Amino acid sequence: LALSLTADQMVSALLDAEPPILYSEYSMMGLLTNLADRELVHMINWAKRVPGFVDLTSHDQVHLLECAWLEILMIGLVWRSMEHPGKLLFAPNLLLDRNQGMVEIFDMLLATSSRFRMMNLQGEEFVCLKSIILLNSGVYTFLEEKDHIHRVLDKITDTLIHLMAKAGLTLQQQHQRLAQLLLILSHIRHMSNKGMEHLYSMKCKNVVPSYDLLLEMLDA
Amino acid sequence: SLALSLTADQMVSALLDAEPPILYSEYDPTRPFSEASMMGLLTNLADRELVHMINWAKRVPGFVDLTSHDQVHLLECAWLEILMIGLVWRSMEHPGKLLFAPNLLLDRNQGKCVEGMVEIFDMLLATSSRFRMMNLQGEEFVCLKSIILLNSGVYTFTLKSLEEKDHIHRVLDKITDTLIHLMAKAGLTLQQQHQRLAQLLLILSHIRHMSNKGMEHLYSMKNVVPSYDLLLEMLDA
Ligand SMILES: O=S(=O)([C@H]1C[C@H]2O[C@@H]1C(c1ccc(O)cc1)=C2c1ccc(O)cc1)N1CCc2ccccc21
Ligand SMILES: O=S(=O)([C@H]1C[C@H]2O[C@@H]1C(c1ccc(O)cc1)=C2c1ccc(O)cc1)N1CCc2ccccc21
Repeated sequence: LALSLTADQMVSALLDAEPPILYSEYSMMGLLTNLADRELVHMINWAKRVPGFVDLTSHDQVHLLECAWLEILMIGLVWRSMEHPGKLLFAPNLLLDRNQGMVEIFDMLLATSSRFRMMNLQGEEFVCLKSIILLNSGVYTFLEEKDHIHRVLDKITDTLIHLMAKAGLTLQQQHQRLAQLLLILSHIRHMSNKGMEHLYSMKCKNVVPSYDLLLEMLDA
Repeated sequence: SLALSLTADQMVSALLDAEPPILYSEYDPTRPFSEASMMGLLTNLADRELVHMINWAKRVPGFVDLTSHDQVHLLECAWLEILMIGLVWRSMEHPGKLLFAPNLLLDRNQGKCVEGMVEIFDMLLATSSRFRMMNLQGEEFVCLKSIILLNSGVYTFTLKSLEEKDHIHRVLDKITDTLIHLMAKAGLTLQQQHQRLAQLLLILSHIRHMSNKGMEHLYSMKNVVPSYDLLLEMLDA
């Protein structure tokens, strides 16, 4: 079914699954932990709505989510901050600037947002990229399951190209922009690693959702 | 300043010509290895490979148009990724094993000598199996290795700085064009071309992950990771 979707249907589905922008409830790290915790609940419901994801075993769904959760949070943050040069819009009521920064990661996030601004990243491209993160980040650490995932990934590639072609990009511009978008994903992975190790360095091991947590949330 | 003037065929030929040598490990290490002695062998191999990687980097079209400082920053961010993709390429035809050198072919169970390493060995072996599944070609590999050099550090760099970064993104576009040209000449449909381009670039996120995990281990242990000063000196020599 996922493999029968057109580009317009794929975009429509991902746009409908988009979580809302949440507000901070009001310690910088208290606030961010509580925000992420609330974001995670919406992320599970979002992931179930990504075409092809629920065709996977529950075990494989958890492994993909376990590997991608912080990259997904970060790319959302970068998207929200895109119109606020030099600032990070964690929430509409939590909009931070460097001197409030951790500052090495804070600067990497700002560089990503500047890059999205520079490329005029569009909302329909953003949701395709967040779905690529979900399906790609853990596929190389798991046979028919991994084949299905690559076929779904191929569909999201097709969707990205169709979006660009209808926006009037030439064939050359289409492939160049596809590569530019996917190459930023390597920087998002790097930032998630940096974030993970800093969650560790802070005495915050415990805040990372476990395999069993994600499994139970998926079951719920 | 004519790197952006190369055709696709001239880009591939430059990259193939730039390829570094295959090096050997120690001829007769005591085996079985200990944790300390295996790490010693791997570090010694990586230290010798680094010199040849700087020579290769200097021949990647566009790399020397950058300031020395920006050259080193790219090498600092990419060196382990570059060694790793070379390892995975070497190992493609050896399922279940990692061909560190012609005289150092390690299966999986040997990565267990080192705490934390079998995990990364399993990721490396998965990448080699993915390259095999995709029938990765040598012309594609050298394009990918060059993308890693230019892309991994670009997002962490005045008007000069924006022009350096713009230059990188233009060279990266040229290598994209080259990858597509290779695929179209091979006879792939346009749809297949875009799908394969994506598939190759998505593996680069996995290589970044593996390098991140390995760098963490490196920083945790001597000062094994090459310093800025060392990279600069190798570039100036
Ligand atoms: O540790 S950071 O990397 C933090 C940023 C980011 O990764 C971390 C984190 C997080 C995840 C789960 C938690 O339970 C708590 C925090 C991310 C996030 C991204 C998007 C969101 O929508 C929510 C969260 N870092 C870098 C800059 C910075 C400034 C202040 C404090 C920490 C910090
Ligand atoms: O990433 S590792 O798995 C290991 C394997 C492989 O990457 C590392 C290593 C290496 C590189 C430089 C060194 O100075 C020393 C070792 C490799 C290599 C790859 C390609 C080459 O052409 C040459 C070498 N790693 C890092 C340290 C560590 C501690 C505990 C667990 C795992 C781990």
